[PDB]
Amino acid sequence: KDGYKPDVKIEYVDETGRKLTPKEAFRQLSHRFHGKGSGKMKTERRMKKLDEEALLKKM
RNA sequence: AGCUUUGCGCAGUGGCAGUAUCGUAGCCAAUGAGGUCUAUCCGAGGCGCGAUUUGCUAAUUGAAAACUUCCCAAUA
Repeated sequence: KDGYKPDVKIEYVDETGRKLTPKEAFRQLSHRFHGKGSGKMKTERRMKKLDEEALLKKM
């Protein structure tokens, strides 16, 4: 061994940069495994939730 | 001529909602169902059935919780 301490800290942060929740991370992993994404209503709900969260974070 | 009584039906408001609201279809019942007051007084409900139906929205779980295609790659 060369001799050092591992500087490893891995995570699952979405491509948008937001750190996916463990439930959200499991949902993303299951979507990737099943090869199927969110539906139209799911997309609308996600967009509304993201917009509300962004507006709350604004002020 | 203006108002108004039983008020009715429409629309708005307030409140109530398991004891209640109603059908009650089973039964008695304006040809009296019921009693400590009132008994030579009072006079229309009670026993049993079943629910409180119409829609919208958020969320919640799930891999997907639904409304007409889809994951992909250098560009335009």
